[PDB]
Amino acid sequence: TAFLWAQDRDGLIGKDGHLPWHLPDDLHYFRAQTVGKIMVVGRRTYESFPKRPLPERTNVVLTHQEDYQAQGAVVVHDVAAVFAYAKQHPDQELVIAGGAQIFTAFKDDVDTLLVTRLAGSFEGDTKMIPLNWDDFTKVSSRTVEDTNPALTHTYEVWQKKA
Ligand SMILES: CN(Cc1cnc2nc(N)nc(N)c2n1)c1ccc(C(=O)N[C@@H](CCC(=O)O)C(=O)O)cc1
Repeated sequence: TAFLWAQDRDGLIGKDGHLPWHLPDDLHYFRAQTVGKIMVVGRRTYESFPKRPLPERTNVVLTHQEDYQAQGAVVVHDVAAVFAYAKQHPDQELVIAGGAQIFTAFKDDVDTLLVTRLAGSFEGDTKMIPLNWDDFTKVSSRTVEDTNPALTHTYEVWQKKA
């Protein structure tokens, strides 16, 4: 279990399913935090991708529908199902990308929280759920600037105390 999402100083994490801004640098970190491991995306995030299914790593789609289809991607509709699939692979980890509906499902199972805090402000309707940052600690933090000042991003890594 590993949370992973990108937000700005306002807390927004997307807009109409697709992102409002464009941070190509963050896309390079997503490919490294997915290839080799198991990717977990919902239905709104699955269609948000341009090329589907996503190669280089396993695809795990979770929705409340029982009539979906995808040649190459895995279609599941049970929390225990996604857990049994992750337990079967000891050399893989469960990465939660989104959307917010999927994050609510894996709320009682998360120790590492990866998030990218930006600097420029943006407008949108998609926001991040209310999490508790008092029972966590930051051990890793790398600031990365981009060509513009509004496209600045900082990779933060929070972890549970015990
Ligand atoms: C909309 N979306 C979801 C998305 C976008 N930004 C994020 N940013 C962070 N920090 N974390 C996430 N989970 C995240 N998820 C996307 C958009 C593009 C690709 C994508 O093309 N990924 C390629 C990147 C390859 C390339 O750069 O060409 C990969 O192989 O993973 C994936 C998810």
